[PDB]
Amino acid sequence: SGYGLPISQEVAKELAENARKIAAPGKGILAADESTGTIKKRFDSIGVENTEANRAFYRDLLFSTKGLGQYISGAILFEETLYQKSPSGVPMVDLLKAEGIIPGIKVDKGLETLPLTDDEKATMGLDGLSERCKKYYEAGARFAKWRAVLSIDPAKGKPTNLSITEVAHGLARYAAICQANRLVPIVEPEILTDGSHDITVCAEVTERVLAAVFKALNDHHVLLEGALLKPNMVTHGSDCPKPASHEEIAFYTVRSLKRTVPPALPGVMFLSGGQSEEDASLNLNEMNKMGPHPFQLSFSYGRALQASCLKAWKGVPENKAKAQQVLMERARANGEAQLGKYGGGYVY
Amino acid sequence: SGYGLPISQEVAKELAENARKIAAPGKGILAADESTGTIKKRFDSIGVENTEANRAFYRDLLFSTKGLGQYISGAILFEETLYQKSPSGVPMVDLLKAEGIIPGIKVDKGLETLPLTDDEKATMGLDGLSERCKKYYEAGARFAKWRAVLSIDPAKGKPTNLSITEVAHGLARYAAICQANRLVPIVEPEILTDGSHDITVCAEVTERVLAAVFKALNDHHVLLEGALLKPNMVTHGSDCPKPASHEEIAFYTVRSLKRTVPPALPGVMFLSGGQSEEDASLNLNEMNKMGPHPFQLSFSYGRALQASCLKAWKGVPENKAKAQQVLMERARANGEAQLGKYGGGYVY
Amino acid sequence: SGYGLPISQEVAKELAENARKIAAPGKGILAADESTGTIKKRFDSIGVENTEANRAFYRDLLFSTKGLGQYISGAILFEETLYQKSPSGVPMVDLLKAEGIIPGIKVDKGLETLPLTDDEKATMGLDGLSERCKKYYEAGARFAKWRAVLSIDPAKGKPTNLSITEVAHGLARYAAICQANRLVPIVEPEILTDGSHDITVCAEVTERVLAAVFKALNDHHVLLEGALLKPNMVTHGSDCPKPASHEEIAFYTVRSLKRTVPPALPGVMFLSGGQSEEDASLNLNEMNKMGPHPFQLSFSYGRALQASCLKAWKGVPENKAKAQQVLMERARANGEAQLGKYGGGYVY
Amino acid sequence: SGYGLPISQEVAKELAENARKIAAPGKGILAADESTGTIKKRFDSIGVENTEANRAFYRDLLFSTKGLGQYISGAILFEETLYQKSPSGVPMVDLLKAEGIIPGIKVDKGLETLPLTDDEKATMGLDGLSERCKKYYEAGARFAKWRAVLSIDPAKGKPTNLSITEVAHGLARYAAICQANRLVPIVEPEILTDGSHDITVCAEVTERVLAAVFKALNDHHVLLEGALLKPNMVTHGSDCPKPASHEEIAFYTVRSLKRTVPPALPGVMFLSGGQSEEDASLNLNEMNKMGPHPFQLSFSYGRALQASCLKAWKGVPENKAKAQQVLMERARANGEAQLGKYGGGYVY
Repeated sequence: SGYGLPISQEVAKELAENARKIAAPGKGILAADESTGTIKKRFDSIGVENTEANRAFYRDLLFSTKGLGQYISGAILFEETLYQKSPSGVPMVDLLKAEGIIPGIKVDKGLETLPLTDDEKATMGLDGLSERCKKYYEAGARFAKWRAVLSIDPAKGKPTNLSITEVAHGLARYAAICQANRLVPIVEPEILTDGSHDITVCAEVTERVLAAVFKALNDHHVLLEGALLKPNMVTHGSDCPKPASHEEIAFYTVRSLKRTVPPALPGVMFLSGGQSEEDASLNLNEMNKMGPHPFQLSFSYGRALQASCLKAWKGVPENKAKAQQVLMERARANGEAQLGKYGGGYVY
Repeated sequence: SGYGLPISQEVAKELAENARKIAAPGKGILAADESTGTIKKRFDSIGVENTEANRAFYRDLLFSTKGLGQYISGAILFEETLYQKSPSGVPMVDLLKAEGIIPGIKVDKGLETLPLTDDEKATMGLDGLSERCKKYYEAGARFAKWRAVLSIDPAKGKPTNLSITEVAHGLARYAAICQANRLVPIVEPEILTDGSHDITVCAEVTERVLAAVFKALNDHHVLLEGALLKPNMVTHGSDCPKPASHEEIAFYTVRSLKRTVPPALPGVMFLSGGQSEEDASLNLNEMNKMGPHPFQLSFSYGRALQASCLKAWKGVPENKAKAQQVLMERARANGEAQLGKYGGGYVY
Repeated sequence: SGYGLPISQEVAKELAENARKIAAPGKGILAADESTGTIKKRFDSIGVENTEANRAFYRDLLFSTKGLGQYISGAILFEETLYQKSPSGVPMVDLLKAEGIIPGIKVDKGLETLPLTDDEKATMGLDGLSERCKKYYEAGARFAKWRAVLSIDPAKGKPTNLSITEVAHGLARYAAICQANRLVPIVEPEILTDGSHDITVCAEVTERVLAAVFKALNDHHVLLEGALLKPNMVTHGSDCPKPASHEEIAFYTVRSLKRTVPPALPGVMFLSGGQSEEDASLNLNEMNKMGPHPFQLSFSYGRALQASCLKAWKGVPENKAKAQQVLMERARANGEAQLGKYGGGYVY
Repeated sequence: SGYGLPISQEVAKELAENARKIAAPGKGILAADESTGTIKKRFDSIGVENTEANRAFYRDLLFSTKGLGQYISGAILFEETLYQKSPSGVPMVDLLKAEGIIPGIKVDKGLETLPLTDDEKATMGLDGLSERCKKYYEAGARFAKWRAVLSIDPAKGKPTNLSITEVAHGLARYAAICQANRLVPIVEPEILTDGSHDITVCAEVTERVLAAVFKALNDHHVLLEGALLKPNMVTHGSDCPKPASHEEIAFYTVRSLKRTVPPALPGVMFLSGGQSEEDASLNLNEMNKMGPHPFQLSFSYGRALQASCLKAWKGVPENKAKAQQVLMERARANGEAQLGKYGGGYVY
């Protein structure tokens, strides 16, 4: 009396099976769900005009990379791309299927300031979400992503209680709606690196946020077995002149997770934030030298997989082979890092 | 450090002044915000076809009633009506302004089941809400309404914790967004009368829900001075063969409010739910014989103001004068009831 | 199913009747519950040795003051005094009864630091409390007092979430246990004036704390009708060179209460903290010029009633008449202030 | 700003080292902390008079069992026993030390009904706890135990929100106080088997309770690395005519833990409740066939280790050797079960 109705065994099985496929050993996620605007920025850094045609060429360049599925279990898409065709006319989802890569879809509607906070953000998107999920499933998506953002600012008391409460509520609602529609939800509570705080401050805040997030997931009847977490690694703030060592980042990151995340969750797929391609790989590798772990520790990387690919492509289609080569180099690096085998390229 | 930024004094003053105008002595709200579909039902009960033209005729019939503003402080509109013209071509908002009635706008997007509950409902509508509020203010609205719904079912543990938490969260977010856009939010947590429960059960549940709602309003930095509450009266369930006496309903309703509602809130504008026109008036009157109170106890009635008006109109335009006469009779009854002067027509 | 069992009507009636007697117009509480140690301090300020005999002489001096019950509704006692005799051999409780003053009893066991906080305090005393309440009732007490303490320090994030949560939990448990044993609980969440913060900061913190306290009282099934609140007034911090004006203190204090305290509570009996005898009276008077209010605004004063009495007594028993004269002068001042009739001696 | 002060590294290290020693592979806890009264019952079942002398004989019989430390990592004592001598005059703690068994101490003060609940229980004992912990550490204890109790009753909505909130608060305060005094806290939220509910109902309730408990531990800055959990196994209610199979009990128990318990916790030491000696062993064994796990799954058994020992002793001192033999048989069975090697004697 008063508890959650039981989830459909058939639905739960599909979700858990797909979450484990996504969190497969030696593999991770390619985050290619840059919005129309976010991608304008990238394309600018190489002097390419943000036409549909160019976005389609580039997503094709990414997803038609031969052998990518050896290292990439899933790809997060923007809505445009989920329903797009490559220049050659092949649906993007069909390129993914041919490599055995699972399509995923970004489903949040972005950020809005919480009234009477100092620019702290709510994530919007619950309205119509259930119906969007149904359509996206029919289109071939099997997982979803919703990004929430928090800031650290000791002087301003950020993240405030209202920020944390809102982030947790939105994530939990989103996750339960996804699971009702047969999509594995990636739960992304990103604590931004902005500021001059120490790694120990990041650790404290991450622990408080994740404790709140997982309590809310429980309150909303979210099946952990069919969900994934996409958190920040625990690091110094980005205004620190010294970056924390890989050993330190690995230690505090793993500690923060083991202190808060129940082990029924199958996978933790880190965001890379502002990290270099090489740091993102080495930090993950260092965590998986500390293994074995109670959940898979892996990656969901955008820039950390794409930065060099883009710089090599330059908008020039004859640079397509070289660009896919460097994507593969980074996919391989991060797949090896998942296993603690990348060769380069206790505090309570 | 970590508290709500202070609200603009200029914005707060406008909100508080408008909330007090709405909760004016001897006056209340006419709820005329029936959706396209909800109004189909009413129109059916008198054999009228739900054309735009008929909706416009009827809303015109309501709002052009001469002298209505003696008893009606505000009118909640559906979006269609806010931007509609009367048959004669006069904007609906201009009919309201001529009587000195403040226009209000329904801003929720209706109900959706919470995953893995027994059909318990979340209220949707936060996405785009801030931008809608801006447009609605420019169109002449000065207050808003968002309806959440809860059910009593002892056998099923309803309302569940998740239901109450969701209702409170949605209301608090909605209220803070309204106030950021210069709209007075009406906070409507409606506990449905469905079921066979006693009035004392309704009292317990209402108290728990309102305690949760007002804690969440505080958490979200909602200005009580510039808000209104629209709760159910406390009554027996609708499957009870005996309705509670007016004295009983008045006693438990006032008790539930005084136990939970801080007195900085200017007004409590009751919904009538399924009550007869006469019960709705007599119940309010009985509460205001128990005065004076720490907040204004008044009405926000739809059917309880319109039922006879509609039955008298019948779709026939020559019945327009008679229909407006009975609307006035009910507006007067409820204005007098607000004052505890309607003449008919302690337990811990 | 799952709600609080109903309180005994007979018990509830007694509690509500006694709370209203305590919060009687033109009257307030004399706080004379200084512990053995706290009183050592006072006695030191006039060169008196803290013998039992002297404590008994002084409490006798206080409670045998002729006509004190005109202005004093109740007296909070320390346990020693509840079971003590005057030098002449008359039980202290019998001196109170002769003036029609209701005996009350301090029941907390003092403060202990919350582990891993910066010296933030839990209030101890729940163990054996129910049994102590029974004994104290048999001894003649009809109300109780439990003091919790919070600090403001923006730089340290005080009061922290853990501090507020603990204060609210302890107060709510204590209050429900009192009411189960026929004692009216005085709920005292004291926010200390320590620091250099502005009155607006005190207002914000007081509102957050009281919102949390009253939510917890509701959660624990506390009957507001049979309880009293003893909060700090809202003021500048004690390290401010300029004290806030009486008008300001009255405005923010009343505002903070109306924003958080449900009006079923019969009385708010302010603590005076470090205020002068005259400020404590003038601040209360100023609040009751702003009346009428939804609850009685009155006093529960220790030093603000006793400071001059003590200075006049000096330990010399021939100074007993003069000492009782000045106690009466202050009792009268504060009784008149309760009515907004003491003659001296909107921001959102 | 506003977070927990960091725990002493030296204190944390001791706690984590001792918790891991207690949760050692192939070992578990002997719960011998029966109060004066609880032990009267046991002694009655074999016609022994509850003298101090007999309690001392029996605790001596238990703790002087040769080779017990092969299977027993720790022993929970009642306060009497911690400061007691064996008949031969050897301190009980010295018998434990000789086998390398760590002494632990029960520190709660038992149960009291929460006002206006249907006999739902708060655990008392926080007052003086910090000072008791200091004394107990000096006496040789290195871990503590605090028992909270919850009931399942769907018809009554048990466990109610107030019950769960209280249990979590008391456990978290107790745990943080222990850790401040260098004692490893065993966190025991026992959900009683009373009633006719299914194992799936027990699973739901256990998950809700543990989610609340671990959120509160986080809120109170409890170091999971230096704590232990002592939960009920997940089973049918005791009024069920069919007991769940060992495979079922193992499945739902492990599931409930992996869904709620962060893996930084070193050990889960089950209580046996009303289970037979053999069921308690077989259920644990079945869980550790499902290994390896993210935390040690082991035992903290009273009756399940002592029932036969007592029946064999009978109060007769010549039966002492036989009694210790059967204690050893059960210690061995449960040590082997910890390893998934006892030989007898997915649903979402």
